[PDB]
Amino acid sequence: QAGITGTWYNQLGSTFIVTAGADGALTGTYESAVGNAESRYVLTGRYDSAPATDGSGTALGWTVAWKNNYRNAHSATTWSGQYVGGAEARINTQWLLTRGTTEANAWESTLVGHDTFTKV
Amino acid sequence: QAGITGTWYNQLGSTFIVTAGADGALTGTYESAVGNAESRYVLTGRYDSAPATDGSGTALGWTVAWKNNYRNAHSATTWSGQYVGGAEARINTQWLLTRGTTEANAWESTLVGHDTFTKV
Amino acid sequence: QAGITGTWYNQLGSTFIVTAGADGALTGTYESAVGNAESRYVLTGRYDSAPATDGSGTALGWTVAWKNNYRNAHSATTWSGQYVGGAEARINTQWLLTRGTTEANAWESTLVGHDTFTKV
Amino acid sequence: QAGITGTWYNQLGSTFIVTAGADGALTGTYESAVGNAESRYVLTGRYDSAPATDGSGTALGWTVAWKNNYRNAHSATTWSGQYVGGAEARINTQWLLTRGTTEANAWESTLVGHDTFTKV
Repeated sequence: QAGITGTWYNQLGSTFIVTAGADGALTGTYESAVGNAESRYVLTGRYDSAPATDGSGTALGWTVAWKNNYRNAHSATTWSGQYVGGAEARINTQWLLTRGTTEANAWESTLVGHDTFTKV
Repeated sequence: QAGITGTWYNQLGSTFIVTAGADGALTGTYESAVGNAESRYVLTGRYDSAPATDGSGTALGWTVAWKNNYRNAHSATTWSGQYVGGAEARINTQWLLTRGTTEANAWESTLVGHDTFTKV
Repeated sequence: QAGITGTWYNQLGSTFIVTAGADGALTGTYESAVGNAESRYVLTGRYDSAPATDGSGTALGWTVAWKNNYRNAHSATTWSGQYVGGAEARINTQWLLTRGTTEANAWESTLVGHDTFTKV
Repeated sequence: QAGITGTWYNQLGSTFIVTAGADGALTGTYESAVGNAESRYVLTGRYDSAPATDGSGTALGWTVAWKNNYRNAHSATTWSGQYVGGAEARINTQWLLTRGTTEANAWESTLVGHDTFTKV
């Protein structure tokens, strides 16, 4: 909970500001250093509030809808990954970015990638 | 908002109960008809509250952490897709399921699939 | 081998013409009914030539580089899925389409989707 | 073609031995440093033999069916990514691993990840 709460940065220089609730909630803001996006976007998600004690990571995910007071890309990213604690704590994610499309372009609606978040 | 709020079922017979907030919030419960899961799990997500008017779908996503009062799979799914309105309304998604793992099994942490939700 | 060899069509009306070799090879041509593509493109892949006998599908995959004598999209799709035999035989796939990009756009290089191939 | 042909290693210590044909063919062997696998497995794939000259990567992909003379995992991985030339040449991929399953487990058939291959 303390492990997760705070400010994370990924390999692109994006900024992930999250609070982890005792009830498994993730709340905060995301700022992308790339694409048609600016300023902060609301995020919400979930994480495993009672993780395995066997040295496994803590599963979590979250969503950003790329609508704020500045821009609307008509799109949503979800990140699915795990928090790894210790010396150099990481969130290792894979993400799906779905654009809103016509049924004609639905085949090309979704980008896939991977982001690694660190504290520094 | 009305379009999205309610009870959806996917091709597996899973049950997705969501409220769409005027502010872009998605809140509700998920019940999987498959895997090591039972009863309802909390979900949260986001959707584009001001979608394009050009016949495009409405981008959205959401997260479930597979922890409730019955089971803890130490895992999280995110669904990323779009709501398509009209006669037979659909949510078309792709999803990432991340297990918590040791760094040794991190390569095999994430399942990927696709779910289609309908109202019936 | 007989199961797989022949002409398949996906939900988009694309045409997948494949021969399965006794040695696990997949060879043929792909024709996309969508995107910046025309005519046939070479495909190669692999499949499990000795599948489980327990009613499981047969794992397989294949690649198309979107270069032929007509167009070069500077991109490659791989499909990963399984052949399901019987009355209505299917190839159920998920696919990754990677464009060639600058390191600046590498984050947006890859589309993800799902295709279902049938014989009809 | 020269750029691609040779021996690559990913972050797991797996060994990707490939020849790039003038006609866009990729042929070779894969050895996984992880999972239920041993020794070399046949791979085939495709790459863009006439890439953009604007500093973009070269799109490519390839398939391994996890059957050789030692083991049969009844599964196939496809890697989709791009070759980046220059000082520290890379193949940056995302991959889909499909197991053969019953229709009952088809939802959990596919793992997704990302591998980075370097020359050293």
